[PDB]
Amino acid sequence: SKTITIYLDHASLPTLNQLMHFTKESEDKETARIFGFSRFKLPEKITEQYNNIHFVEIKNNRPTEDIFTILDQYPEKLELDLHLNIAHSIQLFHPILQYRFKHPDRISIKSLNLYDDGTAEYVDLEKEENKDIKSAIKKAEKQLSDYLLTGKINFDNPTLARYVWQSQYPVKYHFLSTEYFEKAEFLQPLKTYLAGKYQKMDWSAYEKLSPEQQTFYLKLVGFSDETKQLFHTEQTKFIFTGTTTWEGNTDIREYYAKQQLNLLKHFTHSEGDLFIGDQYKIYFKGHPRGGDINDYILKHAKDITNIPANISFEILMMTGLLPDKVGGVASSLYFSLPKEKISHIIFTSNKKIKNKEDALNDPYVRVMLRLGMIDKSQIIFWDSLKQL
Repeated sequence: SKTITIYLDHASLPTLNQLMHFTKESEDKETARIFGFSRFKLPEKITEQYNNIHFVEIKNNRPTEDIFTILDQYPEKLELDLHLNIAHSIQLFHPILQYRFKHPDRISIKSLNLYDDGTAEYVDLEKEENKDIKSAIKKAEKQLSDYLLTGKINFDNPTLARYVWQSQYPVKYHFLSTEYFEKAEFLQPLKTYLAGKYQKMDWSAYEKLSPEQQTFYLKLVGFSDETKQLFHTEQTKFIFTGTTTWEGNTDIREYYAKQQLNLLKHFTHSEGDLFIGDQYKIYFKGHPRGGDINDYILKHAKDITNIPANISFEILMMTGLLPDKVGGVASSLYFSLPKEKISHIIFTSNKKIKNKEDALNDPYVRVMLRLGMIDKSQIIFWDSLKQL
């Protein structure tokens, strides 16, 4: 037997957890790894330490058949440790199933770790509130068993099908919101079914890591020392969440920049409606596609620390660098935040949201309200705020 650890994600959150797993297994330079990522590519100083390290292209929603060529290199009996994105598991998994069929005697799936894409999974669960969950589970267990025998992808409820891997394999689930599964009454049959097999995405894993392993982790994910230091201070920290443009009545990027400069001031200036107070050090986390908009805000905002595009909120979480407060333009990252860390979330107009009432109906917003991660006073439509 040779164990092969296989990491697959096209999004970014799973990738970041999967790399944390790799960091913990980091001493082991022997076991073969296949890295099937869309975003992250790994430093040569790290990869060249590992003598059985392979990389596979993720085209569409799945690994390419390059993965067949990679596994052809290992003619031993093989046991695969799969790590997968929860929402896209079936699609990510299928090429591995195909390959197993070609070598049915010689290759097996030792285990699965499954990780939340993001808010997608929850938005999706929310669409199933009216179903018979207890019966849907038994159905999927059966359909999954057919699927592994045949290769035929046929599930009556694809969404719930994501959570029934334990009928086939040793499995472990990593959730953004363990509270959702606990408080959603309709899901109690699923909660009960998954007991023992899930845990909350760990922001503390990083502090547990030995100094050596942490440095290992920051290298993997792109976190420079220079930018790591920006968070060294013991001063409490507020982060403004930037955006690009929205359905203002104009194409002029500099309009949207100025407006956000206004929104920022509502947080930072004592005259602001949303004044957070003088305790916080102010950071800017601009959209990666921000460009000249981000240039503009950094130019006109005083006393503000910029955070580079490469440093997502997800990385901050995974390194225990969540700040004491977050506020600004509405995005689904807020789903991931603890309730104590959310000042105000501001919705800009697009085609679904034209007003606060619409904002209150955005799928991820509604669940956050039910879980009480925010109150309606924290939802603000951008139009309602004056000019300073």
